[PDB]
Amino acid sequence: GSFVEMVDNLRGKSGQGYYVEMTVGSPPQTLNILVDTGSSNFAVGAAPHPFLHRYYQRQLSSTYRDLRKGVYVPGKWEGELGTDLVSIPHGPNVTVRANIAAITESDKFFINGSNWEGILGLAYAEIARPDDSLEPFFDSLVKQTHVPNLFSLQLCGAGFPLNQSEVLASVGGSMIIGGIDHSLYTGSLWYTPIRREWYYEVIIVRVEINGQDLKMDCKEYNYDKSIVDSGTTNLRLPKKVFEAAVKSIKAASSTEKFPDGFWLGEQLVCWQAGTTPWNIFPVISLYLMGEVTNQSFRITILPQQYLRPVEDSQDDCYKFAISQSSTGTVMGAVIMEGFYVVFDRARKRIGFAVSACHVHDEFRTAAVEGPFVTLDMEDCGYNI
Ligand SMILES: COc1nc(N2C[C@H]3C(=O)N(C)C(=N)N[C@@]3(c3ccc(C#N)s3)C2)nc(C)c1F
Repeated sequence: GSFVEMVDNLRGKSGQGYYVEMTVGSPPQTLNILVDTGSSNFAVGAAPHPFLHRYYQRQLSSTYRDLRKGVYVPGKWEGELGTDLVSIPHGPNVTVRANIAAITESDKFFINGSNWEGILGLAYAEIARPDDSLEPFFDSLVKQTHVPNLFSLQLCGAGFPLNQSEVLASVGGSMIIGGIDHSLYTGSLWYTPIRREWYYEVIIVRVEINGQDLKMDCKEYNYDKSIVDSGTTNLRLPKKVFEAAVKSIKAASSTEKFPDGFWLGEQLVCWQAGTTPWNIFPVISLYLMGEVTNQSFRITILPQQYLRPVEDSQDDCYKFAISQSSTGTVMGAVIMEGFYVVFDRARKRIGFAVSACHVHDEFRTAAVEGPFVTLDMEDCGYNI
């Protein structure tokens, strides 16, 4: 329905991630926490670090409980396991006793200027560290309260660079805990099954670039998995898929030549203020397995999603936010910024709808459309 207390509770951007305010301990200690559907631990800075202006002080919490167990995660971090009372101020009006990994040592984990001091891993126990016995936050929340087993994310890319002050004052999106807010999307929600409960794994059955079929065996698109990950910036594709997609994107945009560094996601490209030639770049459609047998639907993104705005001048500059992976497809903030994404854990499915905050132009919009008749979709899934 309508969850006004949780609408607009995120801040951040695709490159540095999107975070929500949380409190830990008694009296409550406020921290900014990255929303991560790609991991399953709740881990917070718990010791001074040059890039942290605050951290969890266990000695100041009367409700802190020491689990007397370490956790080593190779970026990399090490911590100490414990439990405490946790709340989300712009969230459900509940307080949960949850596991917390108190980060004592780290390497390239905390980013200078991100404004977040910890991570909220929202995926399943299978990938929790040190093992699946460490109950993830969302599992605790559902078990201890009447909050429905579902959350939804609207990640909002600004479409232009935000400076330090603007990124702190800007609304970066919404995390709706326990429901679906109809103001965050347009049109219909289309659902794809969660293939397996570890990462939020899905199956891609067809890929198009400006309506042209990439025409690869669909198992290639999910080699070795395809996941939805708010913690990843880019749309990441398996090596062979990335090579075929970049060749097609280059061919579609061939009226302008870009250096190799641009296509590698390393180098920015700039245009005179307001002259970005969006129309030369193609739309990209990913077809996902539907809930009905032999049915699929598609999600279509624009270059306003896969060209990430970066500051250089008064030029409008971007980095190509599609990159290669050796660990399967990752539908990162590139994809998620185009859509309102419903993580329906209760019904083992992920919903997509056009986001009310996606960046577009007067000629094209992102889309979620269906149904399409698609055969042997189970063959698109990779095994071993
Ligand atoms: C919170 O505890 C854990 N965190 C992570 N990750 C892996 C990273 C990563 O490479 N990606 C892609 C991701 N989705 N999440 C991590 C991030 C680190 C900085 C981000 C930003 N910005 S996101 C955090 N993995 C495990 C196994 C954990 F136990």
